Amino acid sequence: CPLMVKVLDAVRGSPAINVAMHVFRKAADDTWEPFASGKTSESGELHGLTTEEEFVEGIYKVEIDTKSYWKALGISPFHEHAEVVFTANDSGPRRYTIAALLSPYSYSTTAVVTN
Amino acid sequence: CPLMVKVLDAVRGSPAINVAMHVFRKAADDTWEPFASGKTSESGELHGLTTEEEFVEGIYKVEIDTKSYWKALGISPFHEHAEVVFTANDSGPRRYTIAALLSPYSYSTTAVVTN
Amino acid sequence: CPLMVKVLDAVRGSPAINVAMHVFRKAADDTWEPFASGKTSESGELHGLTTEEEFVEGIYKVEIDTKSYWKALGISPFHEHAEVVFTANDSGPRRYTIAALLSPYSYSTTAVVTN
Amino acid sequence: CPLMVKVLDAVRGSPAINVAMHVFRKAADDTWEPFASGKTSESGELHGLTTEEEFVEGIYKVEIDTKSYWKALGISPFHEHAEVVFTANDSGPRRYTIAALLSPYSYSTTAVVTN
Ligand SMILES: O=C(O)c1ccc2nc(-c3cc(Cl)cc(Cl)c3)oc2c1
Ligand SMILES: O=C(O)c1ccc2nc(-c3cc(Cl)cc(Cl)c3)oc2c1
Repeated sequence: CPLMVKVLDAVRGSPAINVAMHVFRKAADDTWEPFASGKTSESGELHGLTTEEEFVEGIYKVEIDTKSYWKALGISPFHEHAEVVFTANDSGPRRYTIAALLSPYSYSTTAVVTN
Repeated sequence: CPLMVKVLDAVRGSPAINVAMHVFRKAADDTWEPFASGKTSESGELHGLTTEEEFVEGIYKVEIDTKSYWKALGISPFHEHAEVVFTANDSGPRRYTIAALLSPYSYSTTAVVTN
Repeated sequence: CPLMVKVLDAVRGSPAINVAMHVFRKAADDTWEPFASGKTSESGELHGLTTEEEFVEGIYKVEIDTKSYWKALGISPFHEHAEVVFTANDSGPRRYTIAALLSPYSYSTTAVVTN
Repeated sequence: CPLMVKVLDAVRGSPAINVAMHVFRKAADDTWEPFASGKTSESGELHGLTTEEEFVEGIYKVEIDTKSYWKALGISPFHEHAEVVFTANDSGPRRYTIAALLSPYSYSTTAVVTN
């Protein structure tokens, strides 16, 4: 699993469950092409987005649908979504975890890149 | 001043100075139209992006060019930029402060919205 | 003003108003001695805690009473308080802004240190 | 495992390895009594701090030695340590994960409390 996403909720103190997300890869014409998508599990995780063969170097965007998550909880949010845009770089063996911590008017995101 | 941006550096413990950013507004055709741009001052603030008249209801995107900021400090960071996407002025005019706190592999953002 | 505190609320998207906090300074006997206290204003800021003369070198602790803040908003939060412990003025006088961003189960803090 | 700690590094984009931490429980005389301690693993985790029988309701403090972590990396940090102070409450079956994301001048912490 070269790419996985972990989403946490700072209001409930829990994983953020059933959060939809879309992953895009930047194409040659500078447009965002759909690459992978899914919904977070009961543990706030989304595994199986891609494979080592498919996940080549390039610029990727992970769009997390935070607005729909907060609306389903009956809480007024600020953001339309949270976006994480990064370049995947082959240095040596790398596994990427994108983590996000959500609040109605704020979000934080970090990357955990390991061998 | 209805839209202000404050950027802080979590490595140095300082305002993030000379950070470029571009603001876009979603048009009727679902494309991102350029709206305003500028760079942060010595206090890490960017003022005067727009006016109460021009800042109508809409979906806005603030793209903070964090990769250029870190590269100039000798750090190869994870993200291409930090993006803040939100609906503005849909319940009438509000004043928005978008704040961002930057690290090489992480960022946080929050909004302060006043009437 | 050599020591200022700014507190924001990530649920409401507003300054965190009327937040109490207590500042302590470590004494020679390794105990926390009371140093200053106050509460945040309508802008979420607390100014005038100390003076350049009184704010000598030392280890300081800023204890922000976040549990009382959330309880008054109808939220039973996770933390008792948010604590910020740091050495100040060990390379000469500096001006410190301690910022905190609050959610019911999370908090973030940063410092802006200027000469 | 009723209590575990996850520490991440926002400068390196990695787990924070070999971070020492101390857990204390508030005693009747309002003093902090040592309860458990250890150092984070290669995954930034610290497991086996306590057991379900020992981890009773009370006020706990997790002190993360961030200063020594940054000094070992040759980076000047702001904080002496990061403190997380909370009440453990029996509602139903609960497992607590305290997570922290570290930068030299900032830290963020959240709680993930699950069944
Ligand atoms: O000193 C001021 O005036 C000032 C203004 C805006 C501010 N936003 C923060 C802040 C933002 C994020 Cl996203 C996370 C954290 Cl920990 C802190 O600190 C501020 C300080
Ligand atoms: O319990 C786990 O396994 C687990 C994994 C990844 C995690 N990422 C965080 C985290 C992320 C941000 Cl952006 C801000 C903060 Cl305060 C915390 O906490 C985690 C916990």
